Amino acid sequence: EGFTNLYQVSKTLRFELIPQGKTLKHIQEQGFIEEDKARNDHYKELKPIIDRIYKTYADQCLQLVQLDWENLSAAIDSYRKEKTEETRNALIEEQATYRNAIHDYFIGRTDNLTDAINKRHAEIYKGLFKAELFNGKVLKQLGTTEHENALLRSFDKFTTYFSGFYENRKNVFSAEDISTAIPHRIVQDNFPKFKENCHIFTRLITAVPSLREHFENVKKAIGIFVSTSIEEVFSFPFYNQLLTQTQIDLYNQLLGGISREAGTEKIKGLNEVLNLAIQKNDETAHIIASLPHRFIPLFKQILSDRNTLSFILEEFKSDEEVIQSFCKYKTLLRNENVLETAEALFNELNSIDLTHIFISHKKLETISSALCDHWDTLRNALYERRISELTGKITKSAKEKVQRSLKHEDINLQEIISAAGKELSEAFKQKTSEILSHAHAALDQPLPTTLKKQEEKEILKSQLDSLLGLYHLLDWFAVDESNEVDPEFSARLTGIKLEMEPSLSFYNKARNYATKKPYSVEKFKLNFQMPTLASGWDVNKEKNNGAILFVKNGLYYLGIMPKQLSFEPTEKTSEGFDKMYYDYFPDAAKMIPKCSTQLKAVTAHFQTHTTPILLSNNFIEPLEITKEIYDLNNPEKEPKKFQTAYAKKTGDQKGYREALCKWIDFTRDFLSKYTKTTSIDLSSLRPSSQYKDLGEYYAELNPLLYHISFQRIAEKEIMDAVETGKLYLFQIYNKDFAKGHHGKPNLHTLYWTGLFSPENLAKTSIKLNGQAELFYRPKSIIKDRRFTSDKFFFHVPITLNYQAANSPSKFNQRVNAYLKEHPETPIIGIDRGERNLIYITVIDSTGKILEQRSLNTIQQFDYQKKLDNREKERVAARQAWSVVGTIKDLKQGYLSQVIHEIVDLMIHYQAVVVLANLEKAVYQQFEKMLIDKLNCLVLKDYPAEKVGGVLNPYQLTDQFTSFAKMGTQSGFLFYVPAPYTSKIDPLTGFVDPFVWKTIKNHESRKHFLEGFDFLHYDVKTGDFILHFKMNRNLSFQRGLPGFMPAEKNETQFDAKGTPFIAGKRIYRDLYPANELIALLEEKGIVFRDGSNILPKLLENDDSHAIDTMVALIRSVLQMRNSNAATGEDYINSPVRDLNGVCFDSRFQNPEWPMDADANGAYHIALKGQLLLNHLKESKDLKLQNGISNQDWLAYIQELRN
RNA sequence: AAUUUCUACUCUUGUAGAUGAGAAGUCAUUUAAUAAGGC
DNA sequence: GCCTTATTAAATGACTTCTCGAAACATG
DNA sequence: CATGTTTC
Repeated sequence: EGFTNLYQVSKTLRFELIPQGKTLKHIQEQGFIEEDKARNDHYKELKPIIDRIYKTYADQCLQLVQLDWENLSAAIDSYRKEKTEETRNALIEEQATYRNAIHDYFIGRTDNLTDAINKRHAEIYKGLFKAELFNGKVLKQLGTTEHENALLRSFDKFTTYFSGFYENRKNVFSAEDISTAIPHRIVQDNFPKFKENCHIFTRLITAVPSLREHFENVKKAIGIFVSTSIEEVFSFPFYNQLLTQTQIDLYNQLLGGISREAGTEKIKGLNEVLNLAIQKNDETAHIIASLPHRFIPLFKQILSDRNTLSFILEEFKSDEEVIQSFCKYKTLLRNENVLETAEALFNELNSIDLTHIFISHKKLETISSALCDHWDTLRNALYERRISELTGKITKSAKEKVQRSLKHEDINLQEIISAAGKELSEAFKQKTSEILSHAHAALDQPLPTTLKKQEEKEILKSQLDSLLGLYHLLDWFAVDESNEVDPEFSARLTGIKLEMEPSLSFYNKARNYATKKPYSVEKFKLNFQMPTLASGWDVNKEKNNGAILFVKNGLYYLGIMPKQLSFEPTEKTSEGFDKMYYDYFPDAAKMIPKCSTQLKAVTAHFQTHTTPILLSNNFIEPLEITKEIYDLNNPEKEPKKFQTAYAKKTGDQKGYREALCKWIDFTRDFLSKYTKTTSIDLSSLRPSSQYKDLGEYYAELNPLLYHISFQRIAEKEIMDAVETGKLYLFQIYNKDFAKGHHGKPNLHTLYWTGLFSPENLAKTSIKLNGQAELFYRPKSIIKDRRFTSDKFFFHVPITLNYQAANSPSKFNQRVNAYLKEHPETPIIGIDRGERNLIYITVIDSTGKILEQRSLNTIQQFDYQKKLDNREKERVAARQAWSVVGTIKDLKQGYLSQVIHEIVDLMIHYQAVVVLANLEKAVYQQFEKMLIDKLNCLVLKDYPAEKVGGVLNPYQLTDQFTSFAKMGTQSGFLFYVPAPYTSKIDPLTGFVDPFVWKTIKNHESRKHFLEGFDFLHYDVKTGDFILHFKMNRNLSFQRGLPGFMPAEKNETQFDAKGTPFIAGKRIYRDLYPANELIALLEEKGIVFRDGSNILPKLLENDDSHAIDTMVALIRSVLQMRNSNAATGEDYINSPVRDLNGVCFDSRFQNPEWPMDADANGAYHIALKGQLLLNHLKESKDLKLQNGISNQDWLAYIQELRN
């Protein structure tokens, strides 16, 4: 062990602040809260405005850019046709090049546009990241109603709020590859999708040129990109035209299509036309089907609202809006009172001549399902009557023409009536009278009040439901005037349909307002009328930040001193609080140059002068600088000399060590001479010449700059200051701090007390950070109480392992050279089984199982059933227009305890944990929180200074930088591929070698049976043996030969005495053996002599008997047999091991997996043994990349045979 | 049925575990409605 | 009844970037 | 000059 203090972790603590004495009253009198929330409100108001600034500028820039994307296209193509570290790097660096080109356009050093406009853009940018935005001078250049500027100097003199915001906006414009940057989105996101789209287009054309023309006029029909050929919109320079959002939109529409007001025919986009073409199911459609069919739409451009040429409804504001406008609509519809004339039309149609009543072909199938048994029944009742009416000889060709004649033509009413009989008629009449009655019902019943509560919403949903149902019913009949219709009928039928369309609009608007989220009050930011509030903690500018701390006998206190004086310390244990004293020097990388080399005066003198310059201000011993140092940190070159990138370009380390050596010497000069840090005793630091890379030096320098001292003040003084109003005191408090709580505390409270413990204050494994904020949340054995009062919340960050390195240096290789050193440690592994969501496993290094568990239920609570009920209730809520609700809190309380004992008997077994890398939200969440808990591990009982305590944590996982860059192995957690863990009998280490999609027709089934050597009956044992050599049936197989070259249905009993049938297989569950005990007696084949049965069935060549035999071999070869109703998930093995045992998980032997999922987890963990046993097998190295199925599959067997 | 907050609890005016916050952005998915089709 | 492709709205969920600062500077 | 702002 000893894995601790490897890399720092930063966490955030939350507390409640309780005002003391007049403090709370003071806030009321000052009304800080109203101004604070008011400023928050104004911030939400102000954001989209300033965002219009950023957006407009980015738009101008991106309009200007035209690049040649071919080099990038090659960099991708050259990535994989064949890909290695070389092609990967080369592509990363050309990605870099294109990114940096766009960013060049942004900052105005690009070579492309003229230098005057370049200067314009640069000036604009430099203005774009600071309070300059609010002055409005920056807005002046770009091409501001009286409201916005009022908000603008509402935040004037306060702008440092938006300080945070500034960074985010820089994150949009950065040239670094970061998902949130525009250049990234253009280079790495959109352009590859574009290029692939060009590919799809080109392949499709070289296969099907007709399609090209279709594409052209599809583009003609959508009206997009009229000036440009279809072949050009798939050229790369067009992707130059694709950088603005408006263009991205238009593109994605030419793929997607335009949809205007509901009920009207939709305009088809390319993807649609392709899909329809495929569903035409001819030779062509077969071809397209073989090719890629679906163009990829581009991602949204950062920061900018999407646009559409399609239709969007007018929003519904509130209750009175929806109900008043709806009620007006319905009372209008009853004022027309031709809901009566709909019934009049249905009686009319059962009276009038029926052949003139026509039904749309599109609606016919829905008709058949509604009024009749199934859709099939009406459509092919029509079919066989139309066939019966065919003349003379009948060709299948004719029957085909029948089918497409039904799909392309409307039907008279007595055609369907006479085809399906009169059972359909009064089915019709019955549904008719129903849909009308319901409609009439909803027209009478009034509308409620407001919609505030659900049942109130329910009558609305129902009424709209039945109105809309009448609309559908009316929508059944043939629209076109081409069809022959009794003029009165069709005339006022289209009349009442026109009457019923606003019900469609009302339905959708109503759904959209109703299903909106309900209002909730939550926390807002308290800065107490200073913009720098709780920026950072230390001494000089506490006066500026107004925030200090206090401790009394274990009580914590946040003091906050809004501005318009000082505090006097005394000896300890005289009636008073101990106040923290903080002195801190933020990271000297940023800072030392700021306070020494980068001063405006230093620069200004140095462009003029060579002669060095001493500076006397905030320096005990005057500190001088020389051209060598100043230009050392400002080369007028891209790389800094002492950082390694310079070392790669310059390839000469001698000079580089000289550079970083004298730079470090300068840092120590400064420190020894700087007012704050001259007092700090640096003796611990190694000789300056020694350090290999500068970053380490900076990390070892930086902790000695953080000191937490403490001094007791007296409580009469600041009782007076509190009751004055000069100082606002809150108790930092939580549940563990109240009273009459002693059970063990929460982990964050241990972080806190331990943070301020005397031993940590001695020297620090944990540190207090700035950036803390204050919060006010208004209200909404009594629960939710904490939300029914107005309360103050305190957010402070802390850091763990301060002394430790910023990022783990080479964590995983050594992290198990620890596993290199003891193969003894067992292996935990995990599968997410569908039957039971989490399943664990623990296997001995020798390969013998220890424990098998399910976590469906923990702490005598089933979380699987609670979840199951919860998501059922969810979808019920969404189809009912009920508030959906959040499952995340439940999910992670469950997974909270799961994490708890997972790491607990990870510890007690001192083992490596192994997970599965690819329903699945629960899994991915699971190992997220697991990785997080193993980045920092603390045990509540342990003493602080002992490893595992609040001062010394365990870290078993490489730092989580992100999920995408995760290698298979992180720290002790090892990722492994899922496949074949699930489906493999453990004893056998055997599978179905083949996909069953290649055994399709009768010839291939015959060949498949001719690949097997023999099939005969064993008289002694009573079961059948089928021998197969893995070198046969190579055309059917999945290409996994593995290692080996080549059940009587009984009533067995488990360890508990429960009966089950041997060899039973499973929706549908049935035994394959007893038919072959029938099938062979149906064909009269003699199997009881041990005779080979296969040549008799193949020489007999019965089609049905051979298909049934292949289906039997199918069912035997399926090991996982599961039916949810029975609760059966089991593994039964088709082959017998060398010990003469057919494994069945229904025997319930604990030495072996109890259910399919248990076997799943079991080989998952065992594969980890295979991996760390491979690098046990090869001396030294670094963990293996991936497992191939072929390498895994072989393995078990030698081990197992 | 009490919480910085979550989940689970109640011999205990509380109990066991968990808990990286804030800001910004993006993507995915569900449901409904609609359009053209497939079965 | 189910499904494909697409558009619209409402919803939840999940991922990815940055900050976690005292002191220099400037504005009036 | 004091303090919000911008810095490296």
